[PDB]
Amino acid sequence: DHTIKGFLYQFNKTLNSILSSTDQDEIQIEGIIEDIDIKNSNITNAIQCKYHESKVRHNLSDIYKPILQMLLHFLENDSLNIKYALYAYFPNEQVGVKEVTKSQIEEILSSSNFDYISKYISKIKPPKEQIIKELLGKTSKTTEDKTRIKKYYETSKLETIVDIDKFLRDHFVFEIGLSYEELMNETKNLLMKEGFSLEDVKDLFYPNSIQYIAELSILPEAEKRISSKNKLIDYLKGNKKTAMSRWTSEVLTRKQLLKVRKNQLVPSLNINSRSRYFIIDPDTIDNFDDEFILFVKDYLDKYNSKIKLHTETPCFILKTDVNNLSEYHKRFVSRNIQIITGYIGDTFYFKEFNKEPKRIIKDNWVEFKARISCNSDEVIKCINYKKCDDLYIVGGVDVSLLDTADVNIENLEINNFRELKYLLSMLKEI
Amino acid sequence: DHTIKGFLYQFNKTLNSILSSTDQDEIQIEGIIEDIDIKNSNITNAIQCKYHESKVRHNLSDIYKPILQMLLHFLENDSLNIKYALYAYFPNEQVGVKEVTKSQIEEILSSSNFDYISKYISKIKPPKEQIIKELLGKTSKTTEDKTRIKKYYETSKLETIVDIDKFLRDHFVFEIGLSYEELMNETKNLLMKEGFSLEDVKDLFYPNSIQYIAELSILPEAEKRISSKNKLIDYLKGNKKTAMSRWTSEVLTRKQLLKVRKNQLVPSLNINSRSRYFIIDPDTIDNFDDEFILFVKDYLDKYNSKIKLHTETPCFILKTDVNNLSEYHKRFVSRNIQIITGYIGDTFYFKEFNKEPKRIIKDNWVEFKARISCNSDEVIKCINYKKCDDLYIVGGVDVSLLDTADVNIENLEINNFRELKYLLSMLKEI
Repeated sequence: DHTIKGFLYQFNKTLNSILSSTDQDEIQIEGIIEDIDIKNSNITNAIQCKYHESKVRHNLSDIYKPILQMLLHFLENDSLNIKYALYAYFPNEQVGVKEVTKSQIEEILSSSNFDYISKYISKIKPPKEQIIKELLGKTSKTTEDKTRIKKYYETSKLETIVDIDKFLRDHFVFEIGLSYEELMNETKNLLMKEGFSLEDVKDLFYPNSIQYIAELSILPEAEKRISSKNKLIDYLKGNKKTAMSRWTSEVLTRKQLLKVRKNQLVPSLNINSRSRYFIIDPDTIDNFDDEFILFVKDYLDKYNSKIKLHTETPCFILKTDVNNLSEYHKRFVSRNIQIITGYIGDTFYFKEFNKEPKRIIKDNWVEFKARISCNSDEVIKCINYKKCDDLYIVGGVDVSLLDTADVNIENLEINNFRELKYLLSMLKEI
Repeated sequence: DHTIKGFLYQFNKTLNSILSSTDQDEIQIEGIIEDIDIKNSNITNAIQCKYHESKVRHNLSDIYKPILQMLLHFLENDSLNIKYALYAYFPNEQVGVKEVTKSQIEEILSSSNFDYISKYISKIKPPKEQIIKELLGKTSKTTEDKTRIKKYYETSKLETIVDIDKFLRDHFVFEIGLSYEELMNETKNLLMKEGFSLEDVKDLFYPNSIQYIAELSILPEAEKRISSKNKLIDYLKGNKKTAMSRWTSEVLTRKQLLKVRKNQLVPSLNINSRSRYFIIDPDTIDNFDDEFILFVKDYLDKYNSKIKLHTETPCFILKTDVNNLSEYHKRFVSRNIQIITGYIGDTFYFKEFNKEPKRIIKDNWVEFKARISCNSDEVIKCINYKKCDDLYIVGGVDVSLLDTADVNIENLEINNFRELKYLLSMLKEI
């Protein structure tokens, strides 16, 4: 997890450098010199990223290898105007530029690790003995050779070819980096400064930029790893524009199809005396439990509100169990809506489900306004006994046991209650 | 770049496992056992991700460390029903399950590397010499001790406690993984299988999922690293919905949004006998004190004028104190408008606020035309006792104390009474 967090921190630092850089700056992600290679008109900036969240206090030995690497690179590229930067984070170190003295650099050159001595210190400090040079030139080194080289470099005083003073003064800078959360927040704020909203940065821009940095990092070709602020901005803007256009066109086509379906269905919904049955699968409608009561209330308010004109009681059949039906009955009763389920406890009764409600026109009273039950065999037998005029199917419920001869079937392809209300002409526009 | 590519391959494999798993499977990103820990009802699946794009052919030494660590974990957890999987990619190896023989496993245990011998082989093959045991138990080991241990393990034949046959037969499986591009394409195809379009996956879903995996990978707490297919799907759907809503907004001007809201609100406002409640914060409406009386008078003229047809009394709940309510009551009485507040001095009365107005149709008389009070706890209890049909909120007033089950909540975003009148269909044009 630590290595993943360090790589994410390096990617965030690269993104921050890209955002903070000008339009004339070419930045090579995972560059040849260091992790971040920022190439200006005349100065090339190389940044090495390290993560040390688990270290209480910064120590010189923690940065032996990167400092030796940059020293060797400066020795091999002294004629090039390359500025080396070390970006390492330490929780207990103040954020800012930290000076490294020549004595500290000399202490790095006196490290006892054999790997550093053989890789960087040997080239920085050439051995004055030909035997040591031959030992260092061997591709494969035995343990005795390693011990001999380590002892020779620990005991012998060797001059430094690399100009330590000039390197430290001009081509070196050490900065204590921010925390991963702070760096991410700063990068997001920089993304916000480019005209992007905070929500847009959080949802789309930041993950897209992180993925772009990760994809460019793994490219073996270094030329393909060269990026710039303008390219990233254009990529993000194009992605956002394409997403907006797609999400508009799909909705436009969906609205056209739904309007066609609504005009198909509207002739039969204007007749005041039709028996309409609905078979609904709760798993195909978003937020069914929270919105089913209000949908039935609105349907009753529109199609079952006039006591003298509306004579047929609607029916709703749900793909659910009896306990959910009892809970829905509780919620309907709490809202002063009279329904009938046909279930007393866990037993179904034929004579209860199929009874016609009693009406008192003077008192504006109907015994019950709707039938709500489950798709059990007895309920389907009840439906088959008293055939309906219009049979609406929502969610592709298996109606294989229904007798559909001479029954108008209307399959509805919806995914939310707003669309269902729009199709049944209970809304003017979605 | 190779390490970053391997980490991205591991992330893609984790995402593929999450997408291919069922809703009952718990998957731990960067799990305790291996990189991917899939916990089923009875079997725990551990997957180790290895990337070897730079290796021409697969060698047994390339999988020494993961196999040794896996064998040690099995030895320490033999009683647990954990299935261990090794997911390593090789460009020239056919994709599929590759069998590892017992002879190959024995060859792994005979490796000459000191690190493997000291870490895993020592526990798998305990040394029969107490001196070797003491040397292995040392926190710091000298070069002489390392050489002695290496020679002892190279020369001595030690029995294996781990049941190699049972491990290979039941708890071991080695699979040659797909390439990084192929794995990414398969993951994207799985994302499309969830109902997402290819463009949506490419632009939003895949980078968001990769960022989510990376963020969960760096969490030090193992429990917080547990994810599931349903959680990822819900997170992606929520991000898509938020982006869709935000980008659909901010394009139309203020008037177009107000017209859309008006057309949404009209159908409920067109019914003659609905109980409508308003909750208003005066601080978010300009010139509230001067214009509140006129707004209520217009609302009563529009929606509470017909004595025979309008049978429900509007309720206006304000965010003020009792003294302001008394001043408003004075101003209402001065204009021949009958309202009730439920307050007699500084004491609220439950029966004085829930009573129904009396009507004399012959005299065109209604006892009171509106209820106006403050948002105190007793008042909130009174509204909760008698639920309404439409609940309009103007100003983002806190409605936590309201029981908002099976009620139509309609938030209205205005800044003056003109917009409120326009939304409530009492003005033709602003």
